Amino acid sequence: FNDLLQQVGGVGRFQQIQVTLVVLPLLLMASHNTLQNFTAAIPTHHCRPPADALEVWLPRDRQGQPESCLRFTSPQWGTGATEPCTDGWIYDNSTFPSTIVTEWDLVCSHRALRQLAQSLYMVGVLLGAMVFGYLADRLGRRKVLILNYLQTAVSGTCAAFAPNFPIYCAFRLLSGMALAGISLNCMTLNVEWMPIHTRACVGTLIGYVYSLGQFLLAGVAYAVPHWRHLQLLVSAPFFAFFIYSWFFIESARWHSSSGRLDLTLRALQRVARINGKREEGAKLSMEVLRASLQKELASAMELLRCPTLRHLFLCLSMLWFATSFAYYGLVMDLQGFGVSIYLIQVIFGAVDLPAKLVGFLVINSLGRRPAQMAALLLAGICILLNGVIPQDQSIVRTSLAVLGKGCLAASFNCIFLYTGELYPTMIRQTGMGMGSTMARVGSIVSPLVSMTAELYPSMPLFIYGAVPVAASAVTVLLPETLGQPLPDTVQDLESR
Ligand SMILES: Nc1ncnc2c1ncn2CCOCP(=O)(O)O
Repeated sequence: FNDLLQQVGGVGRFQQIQVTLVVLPLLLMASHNTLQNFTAAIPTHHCRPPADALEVWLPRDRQGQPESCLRFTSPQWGTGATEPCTDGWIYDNSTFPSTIVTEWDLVCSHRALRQLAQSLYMVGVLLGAMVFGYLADRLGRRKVLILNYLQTAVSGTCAAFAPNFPIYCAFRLLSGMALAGISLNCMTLNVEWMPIHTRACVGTLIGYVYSLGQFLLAGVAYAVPHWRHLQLLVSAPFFAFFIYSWFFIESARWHSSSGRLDLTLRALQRVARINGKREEGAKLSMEVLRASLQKELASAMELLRCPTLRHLFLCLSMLWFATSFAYYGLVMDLQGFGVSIYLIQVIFGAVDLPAKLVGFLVINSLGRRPAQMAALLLAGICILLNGVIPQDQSIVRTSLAVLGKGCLAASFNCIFLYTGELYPTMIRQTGMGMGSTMARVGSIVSPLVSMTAELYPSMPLFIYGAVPVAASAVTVLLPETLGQPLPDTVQDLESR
């Protein structure tokens, strides 16, 4: 197929149009994944005084600020009984006009609900990677993308107009399911329509576009602070994506695999018509297609079954869980640092750009494993130190969270490369999917861990730090891949 894709033009005039269009949605993946930092921000809440009759009606904490979850039973002038606040809460409207937290009183006893919603969105992301991955192999990378643009648009719009919390969570799970399928199918449709030598470039562009999405969330959230308006704005473009996605060309590779070379030929000729190498497309017929593509024409149980591939599976699963679990833990707590939540989102997104370069340098220059111990251990040390250092120190805490997020971004880049290199060709793609699945399990478990803040304010961070420190110790077991050719059989893994 690669000989044929190259026959039909060289990365020119279709691949440029379609890849631009298929990677444009990814800009708003960051906006959706981390949308709750802005759509669910917690304004300062203090209890509403009884209407019958704040200094007299609000108990004060050590800080001298009014206590969030309690109000005095009787008016205290100048040990007073404290009742939970039946009459609701008054929320500061200086920074956040409305958030899901203000709208549904997800405060005090129901504070965990704010994180349950993030976990549910991510349960949707895990489910969608699986459902839409199967559906794409059955119905096409394109048809599944068209339906996913419509689902994200409809679910996200309906979430913005959700009348109650259960409904917002349902439409956020479905938003995530669709978005998981968009992220997968954008990779498959672009990679399969692009030459093998350029495959790495496609993958990197997809990563950088997600990072630029972070700056998009910061700029958009500043402009549209209200949550219903911000959720609608971030889900509206997907309708426009759905409208132009009808003109995408289905992967000829998927057509060949299905058995329908008639559609492989039709796609290859259409692309020739676009790339401008028409003559060369006319030459392409079915006697030419059957020839050469002829040569082109294992189960996850294997990863567990073989002891050699089970060791590589377990170790890498710990590495993918840890990086995601910690990364989401840090990225989903922008308010505590003491700087604006918009500046911190911008800084975090601008740390990805030098992190990815430093990581590339260390990966190639030193090794692929030394980079993973360093990226994960340093992130763990930084997150644990962001737990120990007092809150008053905003600059020390911000700088250490920033460095830590950069290190976990490098770990994501290094684990994507290190994994492919570690697995044999037979179970390589299954292994990269299982690793990504464990990453999604990390993002489901992370908000649940954050709910332990009630037990101890620093327990969420101490766990967000200890898990990457343990994963760094696991990397020691994995085998170095720098300068070694990719394995083709289990025997090769074994020889290593
Ligand atoms: N579901 C996900 N699986 C793996 N990695 C993910 C997932 N969602 C977001 N990411 C991170 C994206 O790549 C790492 P980057 O933030 O440096 O681009």
